[PDB]
Amino acid sequence: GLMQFTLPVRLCKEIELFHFDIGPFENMWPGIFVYMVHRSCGTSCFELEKLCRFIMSVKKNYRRVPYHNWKHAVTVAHCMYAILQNNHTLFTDLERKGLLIACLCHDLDHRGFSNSYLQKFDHPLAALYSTSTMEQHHFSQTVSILQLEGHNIFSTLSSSEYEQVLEIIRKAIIATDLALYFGNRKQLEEMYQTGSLNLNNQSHRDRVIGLMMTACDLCSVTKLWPVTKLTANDIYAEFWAEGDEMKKLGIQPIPMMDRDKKDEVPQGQLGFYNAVAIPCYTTLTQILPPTEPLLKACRDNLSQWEKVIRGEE
Ligand SMILES: Cc1nc(N2CCCC2)c2ccc(OCC3CC3)cc2n1
Ligand SMILES: [Mg+2]
Ligand SMILES: [Zn+2]
Repeated sequence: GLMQFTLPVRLCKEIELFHFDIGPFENMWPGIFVYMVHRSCGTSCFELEKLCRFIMSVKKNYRRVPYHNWKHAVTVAHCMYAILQNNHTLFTDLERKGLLIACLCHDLDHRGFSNSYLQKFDHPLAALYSTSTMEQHHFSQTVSILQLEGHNIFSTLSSSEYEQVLEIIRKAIIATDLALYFGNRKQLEEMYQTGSLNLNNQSHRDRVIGLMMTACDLCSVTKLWPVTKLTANDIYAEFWAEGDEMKKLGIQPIPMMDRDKKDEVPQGQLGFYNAVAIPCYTTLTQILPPTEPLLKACRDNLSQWEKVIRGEE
């Protein structure tokens, strides 16, 4: 009960900042996550024996893909940690517990292919889950791991508290389906602007947690430019593999997934920042003012991509 995780001084300080990068030492990432749970939630939130066994089974069920890997899991959980730490009093005990776990689990057993590619391939998961295919799978893998012997990190919750947290995790993980983000943010925009947004309305909280999940999932675009630029390589490595697999099914992929159209990446990033990222962190900053550093970092990166296009890099 008296066993705190501590970090070296540089990490202890920078882990509190939105733009923190967890580093290239995989063996420190479990301790980084436990450190964040303990400070976000408490040293009592979970039995350490069970949490450690949970973390290591989750790690094992992430695959060795360029981007949708164990590093992404921990990175997305860190962005959620920064949001929660900058909005201390807005979230319940159950929500702080649920959301760090949802983030760690949100891409379990990802193969590096989109929902689209699964549907065109006619993958069995596309027959089992007609929409949000991978996300329903990620939630399924999360429940599977929670049910392994010694892995039920929620055992100490009441029956109804257990149902509530599993329901937060399910909605949180389904919300990472970017196809759902557009309508979710549009509705949050209207509610915020007509003044009807009400954090005591469960349907509204659900929508705000949804947008936090998009914000954390896209957080590559809110890092310092060298981290953003090097992560873009990993992202495009999966996109180009998917485009290659489209060409194998005899389907010309969209240009974003065609490795013969790498020249178009900088302009593809502009569209993405303007159509997705900036609108996302803008609405997030309206609802949760202390998350403004994410919007500022995102605009800084938009400006860096504008500079790549102007051939200034
Ligand atoms: C061009 C670009 N870049 C992406 N990543 C860069 C950093 C975060 C995600 C994307 C991540 C998901 C994605 O799904 C497709 C969205 C456009 C309708 C598209 C993306 N398109
Ligand atoms: Mg995902
Ligand atoms: Zn993700």
